[PDB]
Amino acid sequence: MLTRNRELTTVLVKNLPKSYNQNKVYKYFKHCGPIIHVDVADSLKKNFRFARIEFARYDGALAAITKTHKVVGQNEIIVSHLTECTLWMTNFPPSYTQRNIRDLLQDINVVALSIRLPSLRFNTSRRFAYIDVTSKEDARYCVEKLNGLKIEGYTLVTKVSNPLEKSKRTDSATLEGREIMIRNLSTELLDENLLRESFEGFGSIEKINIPAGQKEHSFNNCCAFMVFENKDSAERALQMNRSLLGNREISVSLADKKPFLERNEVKRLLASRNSKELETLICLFPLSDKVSPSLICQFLQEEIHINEKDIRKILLVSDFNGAIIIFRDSKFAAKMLMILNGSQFQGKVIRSGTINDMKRYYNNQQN
RNA sequence: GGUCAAUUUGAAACAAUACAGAGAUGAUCAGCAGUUCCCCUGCAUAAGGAUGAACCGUUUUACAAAGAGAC
Ligand SMILES: [Cl-]
Ligand SMILES: [Cl-]
Ligand SMILES: [K+]
Ligand SMILES: [K+]
Repeated sequence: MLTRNRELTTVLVKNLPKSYNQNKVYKYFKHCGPIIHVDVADSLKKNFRFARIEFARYDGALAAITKTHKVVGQNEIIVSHLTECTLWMTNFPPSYTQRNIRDLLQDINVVALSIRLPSLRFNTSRRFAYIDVTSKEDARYCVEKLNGLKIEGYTLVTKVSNPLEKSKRTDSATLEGREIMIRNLSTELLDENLLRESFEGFGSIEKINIPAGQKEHSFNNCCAFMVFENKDSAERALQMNRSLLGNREISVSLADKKPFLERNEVKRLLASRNSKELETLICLFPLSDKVSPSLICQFLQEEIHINEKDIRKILLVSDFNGAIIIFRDSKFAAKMLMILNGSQFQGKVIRSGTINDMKRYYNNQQN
């Protein structure tokens, strides 16, 4: 659990003159110690400015705090540790942006100093944010107003940040190594009570899940998932791998997680030579590793005016600082190509191209 | 047609979308090992050091069917 604690390195400066931007907060405080990052924000009535400064070390911060109550051309500033001012927020809509979060707070009259979103490099689905406000009391006010708020059909979660209090995820059985997947069952074997009787001896079973539609399209091979109450039981159930059940040699293994599956689907595309498949897709690059496929979807629909039905899938390729958009057909993909190349996304200009173009652009970013 | 196979198919990824920062990761983008070059200490083609970058190996791998290509 021990990693870092920003309240030892990060200070809050209150009452800076309206002229003070990032650049010149930097210049004022950089003698205090080396600085990693500065953010600046207007007060509610635009009468003064707040700054948030992350120092490289706690002693840079303590040095900054020695300037509390000093005068910066006209104004008596206050410099303190930024402590108890961090919120954590999740279950906002998939396409919600840093700006949207900032307007959310602004509509309740709360200044936001910093809003930090996670890298999607290793998991495309991550969706949460940390948000620093200017007082403990604002933080409490945000929870009271925003926790439980319905936004575009999503019930928001907003809390005072405390990672030690985090909750169990609804899919944590799989992360703990407690869920097995059973493969190559026949339709005759794809029956809950049948699997239950055959696996109960390994340990107590918590859940059995059978993906729908396997009998109904009568598959040759069917699959199922089973969650045990503890790890050891599931590990014992792996002895059933390569064993006889009815007329089948079945397979049994610990279920994989979505990020692992999704990454391998991307790799398959990145190695395809099936030009049929490749004619249907285009890449956008370069993109921040914070940008999700939902945000890209929303861009495509709201700003480029594409219909949702024309878009089959959107996948991240953060190792080349891009994304892949698979369209309904190649003719549509070819028009979109010209339209998207040079378009604006998140206030910067993006490009579109084939996979190879995305690589060339990335390799050349390396040089 | 014997030995290596990029890959394809059987074939279905459930379980609540979110659910704790680059504070994240499973070779998921890894570990280990090697080669060349880049960067700082030096008269330097002597010896150290930290980064990189381009490469080369090796470790790993449910089952069945089919298979560009490669001895
Ligand atoms: Cl810190
Ligand atoms: Cl925290
Ligand atoms: K903290
Ligand atoms: K390797």
